[PDB]
Amino acid sequence: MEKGTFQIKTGFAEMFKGGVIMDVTTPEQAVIAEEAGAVAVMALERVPADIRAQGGVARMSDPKIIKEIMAAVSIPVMAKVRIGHFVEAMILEAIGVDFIDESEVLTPADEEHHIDKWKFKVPFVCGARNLGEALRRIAEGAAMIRTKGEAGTGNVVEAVRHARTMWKEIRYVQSLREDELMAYAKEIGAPFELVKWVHDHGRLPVVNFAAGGIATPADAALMMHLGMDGVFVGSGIFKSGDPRKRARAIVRAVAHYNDPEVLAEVSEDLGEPM
Amino acid sequence: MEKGTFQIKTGFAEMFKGGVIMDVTTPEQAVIAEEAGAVAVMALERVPADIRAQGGVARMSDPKIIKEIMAAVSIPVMAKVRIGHFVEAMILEAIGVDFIDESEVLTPADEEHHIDKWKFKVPFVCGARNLGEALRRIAEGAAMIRTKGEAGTGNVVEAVRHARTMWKEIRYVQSLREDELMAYAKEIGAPFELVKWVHDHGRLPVVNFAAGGIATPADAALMMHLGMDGVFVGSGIFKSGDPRKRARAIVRAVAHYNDPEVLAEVSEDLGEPM
Amino acid sequence: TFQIKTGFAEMFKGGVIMDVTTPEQAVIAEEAGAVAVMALERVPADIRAQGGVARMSDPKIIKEIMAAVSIPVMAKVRIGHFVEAMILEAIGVDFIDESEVLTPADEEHHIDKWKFKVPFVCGARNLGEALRRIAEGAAMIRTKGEAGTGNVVEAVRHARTMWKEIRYVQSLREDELMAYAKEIGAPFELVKWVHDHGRLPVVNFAAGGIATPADAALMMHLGMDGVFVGSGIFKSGDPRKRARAIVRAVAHYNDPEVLAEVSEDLGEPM
Amino acid sequence: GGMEKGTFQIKTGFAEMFKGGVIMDVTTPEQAVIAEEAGAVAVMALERVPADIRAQGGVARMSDPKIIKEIMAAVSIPVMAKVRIGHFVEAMILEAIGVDFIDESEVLTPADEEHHIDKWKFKVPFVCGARNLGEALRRIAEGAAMIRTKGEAGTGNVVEAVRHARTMWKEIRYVQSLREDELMAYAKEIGAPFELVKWVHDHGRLPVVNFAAGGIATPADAALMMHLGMDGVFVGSGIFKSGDPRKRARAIVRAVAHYNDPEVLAEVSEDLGEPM
Amino acid sequence: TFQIKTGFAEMFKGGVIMDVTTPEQAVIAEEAGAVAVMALERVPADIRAQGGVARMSDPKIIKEIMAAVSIPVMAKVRIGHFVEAMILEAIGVDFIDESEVLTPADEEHHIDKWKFKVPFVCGARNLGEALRRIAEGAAMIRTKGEAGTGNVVEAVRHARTMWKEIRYVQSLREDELMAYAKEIGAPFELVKWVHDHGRLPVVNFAAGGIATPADAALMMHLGMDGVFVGSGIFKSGDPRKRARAIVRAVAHYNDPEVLAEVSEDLGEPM
Repeated sequence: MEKGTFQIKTGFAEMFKGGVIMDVTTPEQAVIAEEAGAVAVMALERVPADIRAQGGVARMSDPKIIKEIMAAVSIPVMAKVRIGHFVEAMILEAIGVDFIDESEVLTPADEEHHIDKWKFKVPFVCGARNLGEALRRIAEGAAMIRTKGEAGTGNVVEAVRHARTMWKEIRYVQSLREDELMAYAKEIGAPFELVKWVHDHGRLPVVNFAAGGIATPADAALMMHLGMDGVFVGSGIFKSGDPRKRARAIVRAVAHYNDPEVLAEVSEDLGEPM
Repeated sequence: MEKGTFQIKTGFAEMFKGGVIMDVTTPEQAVIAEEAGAVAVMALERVPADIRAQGGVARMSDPKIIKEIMAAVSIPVMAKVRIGHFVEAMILEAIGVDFIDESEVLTPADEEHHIDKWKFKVPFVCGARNLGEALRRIAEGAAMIRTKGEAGTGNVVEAVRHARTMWKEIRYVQSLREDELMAYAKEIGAPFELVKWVHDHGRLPVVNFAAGGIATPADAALMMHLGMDGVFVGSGIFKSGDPRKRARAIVRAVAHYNDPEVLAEVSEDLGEPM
Repeated sequence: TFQIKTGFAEMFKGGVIMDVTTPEQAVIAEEAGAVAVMALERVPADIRAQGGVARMSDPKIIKEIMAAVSIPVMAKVRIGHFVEAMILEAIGVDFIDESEVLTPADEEHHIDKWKFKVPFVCGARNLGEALRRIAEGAAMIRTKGEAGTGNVVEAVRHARTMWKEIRYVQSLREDELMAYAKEIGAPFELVKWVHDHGRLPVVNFAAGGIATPADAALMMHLGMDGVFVGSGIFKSGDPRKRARAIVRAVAHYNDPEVLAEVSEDLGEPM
Repeated sequence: GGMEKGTFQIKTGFAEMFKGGVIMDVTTPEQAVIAEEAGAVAVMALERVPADIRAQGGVARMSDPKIIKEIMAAVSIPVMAKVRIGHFVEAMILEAIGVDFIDESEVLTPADEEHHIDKWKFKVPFVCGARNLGEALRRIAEGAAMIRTKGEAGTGNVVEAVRHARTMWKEIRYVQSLREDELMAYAKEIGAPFELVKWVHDHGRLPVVNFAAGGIATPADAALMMHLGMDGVFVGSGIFKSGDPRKRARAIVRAVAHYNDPEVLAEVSEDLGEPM
Repeated sequence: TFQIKTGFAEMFKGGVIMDVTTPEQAVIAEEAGAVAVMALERVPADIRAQGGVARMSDPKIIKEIMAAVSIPVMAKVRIGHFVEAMILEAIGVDFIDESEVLTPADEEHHIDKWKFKVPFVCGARNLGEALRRIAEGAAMIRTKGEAGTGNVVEAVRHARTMWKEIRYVQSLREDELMAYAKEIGAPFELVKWVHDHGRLPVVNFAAGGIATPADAALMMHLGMDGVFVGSGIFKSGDPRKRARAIVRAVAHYNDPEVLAEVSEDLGEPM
């Protein structure tokens, strides 16, 4: 019998567990995010949600602005690339970003293929709405997963659906008989060997963050209760009264998601949401 | 032959029977409501109907606003949370609200699951359009039910439909043979054990209020004639000219719903509605 | 508060219940090792196939079978025919099968089984159906499988489906149970029970299409507590041999050697 | 950040001994002997012809161990037997009595319409049917040690076997031609296990022996399947009902062994009698 | 650069090719004036009508026919069955008919005829189909017509259609040829060839449903180069007479008097 092999890019995002990653468009916002306790920042030249709302094309940000943000903080810096645009990824890797987000929020560059992430040293985070999608991204080399949620609305409903769905399926796979795994793998279009891995471990092999629609500290804590490892939040934070306060509030809510007293405290006099 | 047991959050809203609960956005309005005779107030930082109209997301109100209202009156204070947002509920419970309304008027946070209300000490009120919905909410731990009615229109037609429907079904269940209960329970998607309870008692195990579209004293009294235990009325009272007058009028109409002389008196020179 | 009619079918675990139409077949079944027999005046599948109405069997025939063996005797009633059930209870049957194989007497309601002292077994194709029957008072469940074909495919589907759902329910978060219960039309309180125990509160047997020793053992591997087999055993050629073979296959379902042994020179099935 | 080492297996090395050969369905020891003397590389033991049972509207199951053992004692070449799809207990029995290969056959009445047998739980190797690459790889991922086209049963029409053989190969060669970054999309498209798709991309062939089956009625048909890239063929018991069982069986064996020799093919096709 | 397998069927122009199932029929066909015979062990139409699979005939029967006559002998193979073709070529047939009347062996691909020395005849219902077959290597084309009915209506449709399209292609502007080629799914280079010559590059025969002398002559008037006729000639009553009648009708297709003469007292057709 022949022995086949495959890999899983593990250990790259564990450092972010229990934390918040914040979108930032300027070095000033990056500084505020770091001071507020963000575990990493997502550098953006312009808010993708704003671009698509205007019917424009959202692409990789200019290296100039990404570098400026990298020079402003000490925490990890992530940046986005269009789905399938492996050259944009080559560029981000070259300038030294710590993580690349192959994001559906930017305008897809390839509507059939995602990036061959195994061809890169730099780790990637990819979006998913269910287990099948998550496992396909991981099979391609993804080192982190995040819910797709809903972009540009501030409505947490889809993030909740994706979080609950991914976990319902993970726990279901773990509960299935070994002889029932292939049929299920085919049903959800998930790579078989990874389905077997999930059956044996009862979790995803990589960190899984909530993203899209997280607008309040309550929303962030809700995602932690739903089994997510942390959350990504948008630049809306720096678009309301005291951005420093809401940013810190979300960081604290994620760190103490099971403490009602803390959650109530950080939610008080928080100002207008996005 | 094993024997199981289930619970029912009873005895929490009986103190509101025969009364009116008013939506309030400021301490000043809360004071007016209390002076008018309201049995409780519903604290809101902003009218959810207004937010939906603007296509925005309606969420739990800022604790600061809720606390200010709590400090202004002696009657019970309720507040709303989005459907399925159990963390918003954790927060409201922590700040000391007397009742939580898991409201469909706010933007649903979970389109598949409602809050596991048994995990809270604070009682919940939930909306329903029929018996099946009412019993599912009660099975989840609801301590009070209200019609969903129609919000932001001032049209009582849906509240009438919901009130009549719930009661037609309650009385029908009571009229059914014991051997016909399972088929009906399945038909309306209602928890079997609660259907049996309703069959034996001929009513819901918790207080059932009218809500959504009650704009005039006549509307309020109409709901009492249709078998409801009381009514919830919106902040529209504090904008329809001389809020104090219409507020007292509705309270008196509910208290004397079977007295045409009183109903005529309080309806006269009441001013523009909504 | 609610109840669950438990403790009535546990005695049948690991066993085979055989359909019998005569006292002679009943004796053969008992001698073969059957844990109980299902008395039938005529094979429902035959009647149904002939387009006729299949009902409760004549008490005379059931009594003759009861007097021929010492093991429990079951009999069938049409779905919703609670008077047929009153009659079977009165004559002393040990278990009643509210069977979909007989012609349904009520297309809307099943029997209010709580009104009887005698235990009932009901069929199910999934968890929702099983829990509804249990909520009505059923003390035992069986797969509906497929009747009158000898094809085990549906019994396999039902067995696997009920178990996939049971294990899924156990895996669900407590706050996700109501939505699921509503989805499969299952009594909420029983769903919570299954969530806490990871199994059905009553014995669950395979039935419908079990034609060979291999089929019977297969059902045990799929998590069933035993099997019901049709009167086809007394026609295939050697009744005593195939009957004993199925009994032994269930008792040794995890032993390939024994399974191979009892399957050899077994003549031809139904 | 590191790389967790994942592993998986492929049941290779079990069917190579059959390459370039013919496997024949036999219902009696006498036919088994004829098949072996004709040059068959293995025989498929059957108590009754599945196609006939199905046509008669009956249920086709695993054969009685008695008849399988009788066939095993009559020949020296490997003996295979069939089980219904998903019937792992029938498989446990065949393994126990010593069959050399198990055919999880769609020709028998499926026992599980949702799941195939967890073949990794067996020592004895399995051959499974497939109509395309996706199906073939799913069966291999489940542990299959050999694949065969499904073809068409009970008709003697080779058209479907041709379609399956050509389709599996078109897909295999296409996978090999694809860019590495285009493999996941294709794997998803055909419902094929991704790691095996990558394996096929690197090797340009199926990881296990692939035989033609279903509808192979004449020496010309058998040779055709070899030209289409198959490793051998499975033929039905129709050979024992034509006229000269020995001649017919020998003709197929020689046609497969010399599929690229027009003269041999013409020779063995002459005065061969009516098929089936 | 490309090729066209021309020059192989010209010898058959103005003639009749007859289906024969025995050496005796072959002799009758040759004596009647047939330019070639199509050897068949069994009538495909009969087999197909009986729901059976029609394949290449046994080499034994084909050889017996080859040894009985001096004129060319053709034989059929199933569509896409290139091994059957390898066999027919090996035994020395003069022409192979990749026939739709036999049961197709490949529903997607026809035989790569360029890989054979022996010429092939293929059927077609229109110009696109004819050109695709020719592009694959066909050295002769025939209408598909309708088999096993004796109804000439489809042969007429196919003959008229192929010619309407050929003359249309010749009438088209050079800049309109690509769009048309795409429209009828025809190889572009061959379309340009037809545009320049106003005919097919290979012999085109009528076939399928030619039952009477009048039918045969009709096909010649419609621009066909000759006709293929079924073995029905040897059953209608007097084989030698009807066979000779069809041969003479084709040779004198424009002579009403001869056509009337050979049609008289011809017994009854298929």
